[PDB]
Amino acid sequence: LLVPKLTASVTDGAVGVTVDAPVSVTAADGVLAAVTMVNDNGRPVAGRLSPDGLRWSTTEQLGYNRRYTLNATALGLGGAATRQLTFQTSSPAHLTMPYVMPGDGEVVGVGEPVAIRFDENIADRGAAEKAIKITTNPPVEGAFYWLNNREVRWRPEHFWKPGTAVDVAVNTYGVDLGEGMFGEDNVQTHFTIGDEVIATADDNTKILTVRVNGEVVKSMPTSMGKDSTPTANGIYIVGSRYKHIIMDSSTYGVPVNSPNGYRTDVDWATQISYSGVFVHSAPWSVGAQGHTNTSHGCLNVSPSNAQWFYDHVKRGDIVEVVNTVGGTLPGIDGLGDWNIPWDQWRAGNAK
Ligand SMILES: *C(=O)[C@@H](C1=N[C@H](C(=O)O)[C@H](SCC(=O)OCCC)[C@@H]1C)[C@@H](C)O
Repeated sequence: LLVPKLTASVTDGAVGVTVDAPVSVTAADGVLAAVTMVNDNGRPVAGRLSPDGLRWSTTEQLGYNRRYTLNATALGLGGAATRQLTFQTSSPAHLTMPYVMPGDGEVVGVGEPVAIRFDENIADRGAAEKAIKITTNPPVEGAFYWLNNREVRWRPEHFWKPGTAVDVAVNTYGVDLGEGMFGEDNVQTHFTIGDEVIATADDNTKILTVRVNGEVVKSMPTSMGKDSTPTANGIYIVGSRYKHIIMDSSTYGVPVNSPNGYRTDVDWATQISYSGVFVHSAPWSVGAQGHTNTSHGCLNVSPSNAQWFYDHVKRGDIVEVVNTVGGTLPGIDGLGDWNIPWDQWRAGNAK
């Protein structure tokens, strides 16, 4: 008769054991009679033994910088076997917490990229991407692209199809993100794509036309950026919306007391770039709207049209500006992702 065999997922004396996966023990030619795992302090980890008694596994999160001791005994018809193993888990120099947008259970527009922002610079971008699992339904090709050292975005080639489920599991706990930086925790979010809403601002007509699934539902006279501070052409993703907000030029780099500086309270503001472009209420320019550009770059519209926009446009909806004397909105603006050519985005920039 054969003596029971014990196999563990870790080796006695191991160091740098990653904590992204459970620790397990398996018996062969017998079953597991006793398994305990204990940290340096003496506290048990505990986990669960399978019903057939063949596999034990931890069931809670294992900690960084721990010395664990595993003790296991297997019993079989042919006798007994016991083993003791001590190992040390990863010791991070730093932890980083990821933050994901959009919010869990949200419904968003067809332009919304998956956004994962880390609170620390990521030295190994590849390791981060590999730890992020995106499920789409219906399935669609997409890719990762970094806007800066901390935030990565994922999107398809073209605007999402309405009705698409998107699931984002950021599995960075126990993952080495480079230079001793490990993930502080896992995060998980899920969202759904809603109606196709695209609003086009044509500088030739100075009308902002809102299309819902192809049909015009609103036509808003607008005043865009005056020639000296023009509105950039391109595709903008709708971000946050505000019943009212103080626009502070210093937020976007420009001292208030300077020529292009400003600090003004405005109503019904919908953000469409990080660089500070908003659709908002502009009572002072209702006579210019539909005729001449007078703003610092914002899409000035009437109070009721700004409120309409606030009520009817959602995060991830699309604003496209065309035929202005500006250039093109930067691809790495923060809400300019769609202006990056697919061949470039798809190639990514992890290295
Ligand atoms: C957008 O253009 C910016 C924001 N909107 C405006 C604007 O009218 O362009 C303000 S300036 C308002 C001002 O100087 O006096 C208040 C009424 C005339 C501000 C510049 C920013 C967020 O891009």
